[PDB]
Amino acid sequence: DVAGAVIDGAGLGFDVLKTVLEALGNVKRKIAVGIDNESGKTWTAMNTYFRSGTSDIVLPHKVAHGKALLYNGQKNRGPVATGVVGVIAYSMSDGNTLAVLFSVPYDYNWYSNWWNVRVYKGQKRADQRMYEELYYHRSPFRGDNGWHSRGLGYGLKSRGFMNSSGHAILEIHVTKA
Ligand SMILES: [Cl-]
Ligand SMILES: [N+]
Repeated sequence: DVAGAVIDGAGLGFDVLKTVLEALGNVKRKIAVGIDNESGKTWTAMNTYFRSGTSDIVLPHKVAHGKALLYNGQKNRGPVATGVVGVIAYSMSDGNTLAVLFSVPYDYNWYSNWWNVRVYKGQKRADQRMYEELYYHRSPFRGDNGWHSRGLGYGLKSRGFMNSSGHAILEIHVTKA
């Protein structure tokens, strides 16, 4: 139940994600991400792109059907008024790419949490262009303490939940449509 590990998919829940948050300690902005793979395919880590912030965790390399990966991120350490924003990319054994955006801002006077999930045709690494697509162009979900569902095409669908504060949990389930 640590970031960088995989757990049985059925075990994923907000308690495990709070555990992940608690392990990062006293930092101002941080995120715990759990993504439950119920897609019928194996996922292999590609990379994480950070627009800002960092993780000390390696993406779980192999995520079999029926497993959830756990991951985390935090703001850059130090007197920088910035949050943690980035895109995770996994390659799926059908030849496509699962991409996940998470965005936790510094200033909640003016900005809000967001996330997004998309499947890309072919093998595509996470990068600043992918961030811009996920954030500006592909209808991200607000981290509004609510669940959101969307078909992903490719026979899959996504259902996820993110809270609205600067200690963020993001729980996503990828299932057969
Ligand atoms: Cl915003
Ligand atoms: N601080």
